[PDB]
Amino acid sequence: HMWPSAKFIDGRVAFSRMPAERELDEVARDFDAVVVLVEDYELPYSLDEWEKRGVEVLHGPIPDFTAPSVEQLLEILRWIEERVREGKKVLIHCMGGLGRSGTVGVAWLMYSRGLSLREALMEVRRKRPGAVETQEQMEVLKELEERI
Ligand code: VN3
Repeated sequence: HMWPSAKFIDGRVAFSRMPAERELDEVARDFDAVVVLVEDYELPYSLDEWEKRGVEVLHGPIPDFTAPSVEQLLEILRWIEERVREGKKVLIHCMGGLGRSGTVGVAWLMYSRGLSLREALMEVRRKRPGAVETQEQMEVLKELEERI
């Protein structure tokens, strides 16, 4: 049994909506690290709630319905990879589990598997229909595709 809102895009990495504080114990049973993409005002609890449960945080705030830069994306991907190499499972989350986190998940499959944007987008949207919500989110993935 695993937290049922985790949408796995490979064996070790998943994306999701925001976990409530009362869900963190269950999340922490399977995930060692979390990439938090919401801005501080969106958090209903301190990010220390993750750390105290043994879940290492990368806070990479992106305003809702906007896109990270390609440079930010590459930083997040290396951080995920570092933890996957240690045998850890990693969760990526935003608020809805669709746009910000879907964008990072697409980027992750491109980076980790060499998938085309099309292939990676199809797989992420099979896990969460509607993932990658805005034009600018699509554009930064095209920009990333050119560079990896
Ligand atoms: O809070 V999300 O960009 O689905």
